Amino acid sequence: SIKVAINGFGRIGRLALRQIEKAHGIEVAAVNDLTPAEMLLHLFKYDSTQGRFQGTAELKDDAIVVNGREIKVFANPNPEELPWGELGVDVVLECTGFFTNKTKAEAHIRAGARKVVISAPGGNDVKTVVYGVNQDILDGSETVISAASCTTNCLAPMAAVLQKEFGVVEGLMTTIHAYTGDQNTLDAPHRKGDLRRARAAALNIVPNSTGAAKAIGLVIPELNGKLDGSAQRVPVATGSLTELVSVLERPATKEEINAAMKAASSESYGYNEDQIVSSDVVGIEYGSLFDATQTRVMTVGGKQLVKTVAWYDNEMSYTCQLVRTLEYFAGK
Amino acid sequence: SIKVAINGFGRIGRLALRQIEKAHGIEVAAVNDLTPAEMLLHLFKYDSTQGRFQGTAELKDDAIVVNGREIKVFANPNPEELPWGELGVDVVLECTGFFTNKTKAEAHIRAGARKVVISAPGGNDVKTVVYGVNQDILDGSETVISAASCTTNCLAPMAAVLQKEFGVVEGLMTTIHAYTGDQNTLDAPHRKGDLRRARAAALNIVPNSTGAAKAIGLVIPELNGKLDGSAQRVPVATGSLTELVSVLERPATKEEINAAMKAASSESYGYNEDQIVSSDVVGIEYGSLFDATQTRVMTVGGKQLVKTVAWYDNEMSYTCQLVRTLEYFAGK
Amino acid sequence: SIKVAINGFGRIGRLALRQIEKAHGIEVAAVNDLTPAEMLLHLFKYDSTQGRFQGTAELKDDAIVVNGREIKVFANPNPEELPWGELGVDVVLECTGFFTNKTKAEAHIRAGARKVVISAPGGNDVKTVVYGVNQDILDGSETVISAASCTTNCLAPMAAVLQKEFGVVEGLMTTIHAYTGDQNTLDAPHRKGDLRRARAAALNIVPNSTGAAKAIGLVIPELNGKLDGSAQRVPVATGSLTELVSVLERPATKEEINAAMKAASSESYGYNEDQIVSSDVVGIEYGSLFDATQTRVMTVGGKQLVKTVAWYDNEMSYTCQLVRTLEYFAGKI
Amino acid sequence: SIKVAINGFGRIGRLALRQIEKAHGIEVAAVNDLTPAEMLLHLFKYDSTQGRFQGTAELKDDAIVVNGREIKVFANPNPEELPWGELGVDVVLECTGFFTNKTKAEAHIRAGARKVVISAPGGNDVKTVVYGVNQDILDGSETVISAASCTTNCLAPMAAVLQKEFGVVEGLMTTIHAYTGDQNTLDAPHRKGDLRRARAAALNIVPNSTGAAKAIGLVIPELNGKLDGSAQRVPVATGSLTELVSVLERPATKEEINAAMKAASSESYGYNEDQIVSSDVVGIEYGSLFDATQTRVMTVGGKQLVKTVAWYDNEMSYTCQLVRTLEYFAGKI
Ligand SMILES: NC(=O)c1ccc[n+]([C@@H]2O[C@H](COP(=O)([O-])OP(=O)(O)OC[C@H]3O[C@@H](n4cnc5c(N)ncnc54)[C@H](O)[C@@H]3O)[C@@H](O)[C@H]2O)c1
Ligand SMILES: NC(=O)c1ccc[n+]([C@@H]2O[C@H](COP(=O)([O-])OP(=O)(O)OC[C@H]3O[C@@H](n4cnc5c(N)ncnc54)[C@H](O)[C@@H]3O)[C@@H](O)[C@H]2O)c1
Ligand SMILES: NC(=O)c1ccc[n+]([C@@H]2O[C@H](COP(=O)([O-])OP(=O)(O)OC[C@H]3O[C@@H](n4cnc5c(N)ncnc54)[C@H](O)[C@@H]3O)[C@@H](O)[C@H]2O)c1
Ligand SMILES: NC(=O)c1ccc[n+]([C@@H]2O[C@H](COP(=O)([O-])OP(=O)(O)OC[C@H]3O[C@@H](n4cnc5c(N)ncnc54)[C@H](O)[C@@H]3O)[C@@H](O)[C@H]2O)c1
Repeated sequence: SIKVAINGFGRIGRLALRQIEKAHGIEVAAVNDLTPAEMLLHLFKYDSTQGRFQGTAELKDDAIVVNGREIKVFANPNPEELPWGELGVDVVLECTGFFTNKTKAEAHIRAGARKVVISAPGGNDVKTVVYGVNQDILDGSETVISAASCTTNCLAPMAAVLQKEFGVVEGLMTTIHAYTGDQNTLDAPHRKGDLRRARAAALNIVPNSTGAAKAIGLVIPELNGKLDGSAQRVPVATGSLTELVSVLERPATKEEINAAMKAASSESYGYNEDQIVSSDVVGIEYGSLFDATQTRVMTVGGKQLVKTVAWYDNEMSYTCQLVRTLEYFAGK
Repeated sequence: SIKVAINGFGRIGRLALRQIEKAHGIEVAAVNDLTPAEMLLHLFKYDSTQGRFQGTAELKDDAIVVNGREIKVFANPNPEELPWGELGVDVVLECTGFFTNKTKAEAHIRAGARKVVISAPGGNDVKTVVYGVNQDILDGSETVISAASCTTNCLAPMAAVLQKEFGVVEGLMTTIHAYTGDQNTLDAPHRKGDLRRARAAALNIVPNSTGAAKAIGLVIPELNGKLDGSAQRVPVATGSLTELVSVLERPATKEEINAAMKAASSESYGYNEDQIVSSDVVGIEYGSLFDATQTRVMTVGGKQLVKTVAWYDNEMSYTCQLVRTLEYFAGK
Repeated sequence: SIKVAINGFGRIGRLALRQIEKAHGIEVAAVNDLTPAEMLLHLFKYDSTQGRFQGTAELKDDAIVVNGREIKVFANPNPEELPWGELGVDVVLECTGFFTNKTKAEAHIRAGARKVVISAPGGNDVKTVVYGVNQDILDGSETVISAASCTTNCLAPMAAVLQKEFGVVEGLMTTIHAYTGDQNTLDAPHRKGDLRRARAAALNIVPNSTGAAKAIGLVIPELNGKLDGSAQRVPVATGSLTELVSVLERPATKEEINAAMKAASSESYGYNEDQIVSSDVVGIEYGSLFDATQTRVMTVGGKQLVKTVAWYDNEMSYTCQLVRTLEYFAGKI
Repeated sequence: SIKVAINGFGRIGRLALRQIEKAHGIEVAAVNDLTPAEMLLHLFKYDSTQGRFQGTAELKDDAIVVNGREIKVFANPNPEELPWGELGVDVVLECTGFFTNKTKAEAHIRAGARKVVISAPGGNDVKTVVYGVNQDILDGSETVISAASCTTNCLAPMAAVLQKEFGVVEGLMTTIHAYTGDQNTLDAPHRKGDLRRARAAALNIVPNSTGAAKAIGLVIPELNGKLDGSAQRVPVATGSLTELVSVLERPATKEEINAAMKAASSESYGYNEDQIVSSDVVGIEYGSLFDATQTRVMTVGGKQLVKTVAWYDNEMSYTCQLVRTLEYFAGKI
């Protein structure tokens, strides 16, 4: 089995272990964070939005035993000092949020791993993959890659269909996004100087910037420079949606758009016709779930403006995309 | 001394009484609801989002005493039976949500009131007023008028400035809206058959339809048929924003758009440049609060798509617009 | 199979259908509510706190198809007129909240059903059962019984162990309880005149009365008149805990109380030693989950005051208790 | 002209400045935190639970101007490098949460400040004052004192009335408490190793320990060893209540208790008879607000168990008590 280490046992890291535990041929040999093993085990077993872990998890000296198999636990904030070489670690899932570019992420390779997947945008100099859209750009010679953002994994399959079947002149994106741990619990100073993320997460609609639309060219080259957008964090603990308002190169109807999305559906890109809300998306394994009920095509004097909306669980949808990308990568 | 009756002592009705108490030339002679006076007084004094009433409020038999002055209390679900003639009520604020067209609202005229203002869209059979945009369409001979919806009062001043300064080809609106009482507390059947308002209000992003953009022609005739949009209810108990993505007739910059909004700012239309969030808008008295920090102009190959955003407290912003429209109307 | 009808396809009614679907020998033949079948199907499939239904659910004409089996759907607010006799309904789960005494619940018997279980306190004149505590009082000749409240199913197994092993002089209960559908979404008039349930559910700590402790005598007769208590509704959509502060008849230690609770553990009464919070209880199938980490026995000059705490998902814990009582009841007749 | 410096411009620090701006004879000369002045001004002006600041607030060169008066701003995480001596700081309000004992708080003294008031429990070797209960223990010669915790300021006036009017044998406290910043936004590792504060603050009922009842002896010596309790954090951003279940030394009625609380009510200890909920308490200036509607006296064979409940805005109630203690203390230095 390919051996994986998870650096950062947070929301994405812990769910990544859940998904990898359900996979065969790949196993997690070690996890690293800033806390003792008892804290990590408790958070792995009990989850406020994703439910209890469906499996066995017990504590040992400096390890957790998951489904009968031992996983080493480390608490070292500097990746260069981790024993990845000693443990034969092939791929590191970098999920701390503090090593989100190539030079920082390479500390893992100096620690003895062969490859690193960043669970976030990683810059314009590393390949960036949304599984189901462009995973084929990988050939295994890359040392550091990126699985993009949760929002990019939601937007990209929707935008890819619009570009291929109708063509895109331009588009503005709005993601209505669950609050995350980078927002404060209550009004307090923020480490990055962000005056809006400084505010109480569960009390506010919080405008915030996102690069998912601007950087879309890394996933869909033909859309480079055609999209921008922003985000609104709102008080749901997980579950999000992405709206895209676009000008297309050809006329379209709501029925034509919806039919194209369904034709492109896959394990990564679901198609929905029910009148769902965000909680219905919690825990889904699609990276993106197009919502045909929200498609709108407005025609005013022959000029068309199109709205398309797709849901995503920013935690579990992205985690499943990250693990799919990891598995595809690990075979090269 | 124009005498007012409030039919429906809910969120809008109770806040309207707060505002009318601070107003000159208008006084509330009576309120009506489905509940005893003790319940109405308690809800007037204590408010979970708008704070405690800053004034005196005591109970008398079949009456409440507000700031030393008597207001009669009735509990009659049949408006046709209310004693508006014997009390001499000049204007009724119809705020129950159950009498939102001319034929139903005229029950107050048969009951002896002289005028009715509906605190919601009232159908195309009724003049619809956003104060600060089109109040001049009132000549005073109208019997029943409408103050539009909260979203309309937010959108109209923003769209009016864009139309005046640049011209609008078309636009799609997305309002990220506080949950309201027409949503269920927990998943349960919904009276109107709405599968999304059936869901727990405080747990979900809930897509829902709205006519604010569709009906904008009633307030700004030159924009008739050029705007559409929809809503997303999110878990804040009050406070909302409206995004408009539009194609304009002339080139624009972020600085030009913001300067025009600031020049037009007023008591009905505020202008903001701080990094605010939704809780900062709770209790504001603007009908709409333009947010210059969210203005975006995207240009791709000479083609432009424009994003503008305005905040509004769907409760208090609309209530102040309703009272402004009431005062203007009563002067004719 | 025993054929069951659910009157009131609400939180308890819909989750009861999920649990009965997993049970053998008992089947839900019909559900009734105030709404069209498409609305009921959608709410059965999608649930904001309990997750998507793990099964198949499709629509037919005045029926829903669940796991390949048809369930007729009705929309009649008056239970007298439901076709329970025509459908051979043995037991009706009365979950509307509007027929919570014996004479009202008997509308289902006049409609052709043989038996009724009320999913709430049903008054002092009907047998009231917490499964795992007093289900043995059912001999099958009863027509209308009650499965008590969610809080009673949480309190009763905990209080029973205290009574048997230490004896209870008196106790005051405080249940910290998730908000429910009887609270308004925002500040608004309340149908029952309750000034505190009138307030926005997800914004407030809301004091409210509860009869679970006062009525405990119906489940544990030896505790009749020895308990009272109250509730605090808080902004979690489901998941609750019950604290009991009691004076015992004999000295106790934290370890002795915890050992007694674990010894009494079962499928209805779980035992927990982890540092859990309310979200960890969402969806559990225990009727009550004792939390050994919160036990406190205080001694001041030989005088002892004891705190014991149990968790419960007021929706799913109670629903499973309701179905367990339904299954035991249907076995007797 | 008492000059105050606020170390830690958090929830308590920012509200403390709001209240001191309304106080005569005392003024804030400087504030210190870990962040640039622009962030601090923004958080002072805009507040998600306490509303916008009712006053003027603008930015200047490494300072904020509040109501026309400039307040220097510092960003030094080491307290004993601060220029308190150069600025003439008389009293430092220590509100960081990182210097909550005499040894750490004395960094402000070595930095040239005369006095320090810790906005939290400060250890058994620092005088602890709940204003309105025991401020008379201060004689002005102390260098480091404590204003206790928010829960202590809520419990103490209530327990003092019960002790004076009836006498207390023992009592167990349960505080239903707003979530605070020491809880994580979402499930994540927690710096102090607390498995329950590690969990999502706004999604959970979270059991947690508190020392308010055990340490009550520092404020009311006659109750030393007589009280204990714990806390339950719930998803309200501010606003809390404290329940006390106590055994009293003489018989009592709810009417007697409520009358005694009402007679003792003051600016520090309010009395309420309306059916309020937690949002009604946000921003109040009482340190504790007794709720007579929740008083319960249970009698079982002559044995009595008493429940009394008091509200408090854990932020603003405590801040007002802190400023009251500061004014009394400063009048003696
Ligand atoms: N949460 C989402 O919806 C989401 C979606 C897609 C991507 N991401 C990305 O995943 C990453 C993690 O986000 P998250 O939401 O899981 O955040 P989180 O804070 O829940 O997880 C971060 C974890 O890393 C640990 N950590 C921090 N510094 C460390 C260090 N030097 N060494 C070891 N461990 C360290 C922390 O203790 C924490 O457990 C970020 O890059 C984020 O942008 C998050
Ligand atoms: N809340 C908002 O954000 C908002 C904004 C703009 C407009 N509105 C509109 O204002 C109206 C009221 O909405 P709300 O949010 O105040 O709703 P609400 O439910 O808070 O208030 C409605 C009130 O009317 C009473 N009522 C119902 N039927 C009645 C009858 N037959 N006779 C007398 N009283 C009766 C109810 O008891 C309740 O107090 C609706 O038309 C709504 O669309 C609401
Ligand atoms: N939810 C809990 O935590 C909980 C726990 C234990 C017991 N209960 C009890 O269960 C019962 C239902 O509570 P719930 O939480 O499911 O409430 P709910 O409002 O979710 O469900 C009630 C359902 O009954 C329907 N209904 C109402 N009147 C009707 C009528 N005349 N005919 C047919 N259908 C009708 C409603 O449409 C609704 O779907 C109540 O007695 C409640 O006290 C609830
Ligand atoms: N919030 C309440 O309900 C409450 C009530 C009573 C007492 N308290 C106590 O008050 C204190 C502050 O709590 P809070 O709720 O305001 O927390 P907070 O985190 O909101 O405030 C702490 C502030 O101190 C700053 N800070 C941290 N370390 C610092 C350092 N070394 N130097 C300078 N500034 C530093 C932080 O940036 C932050 O602005 C704690 O001791 C807490 O227990 C809180």
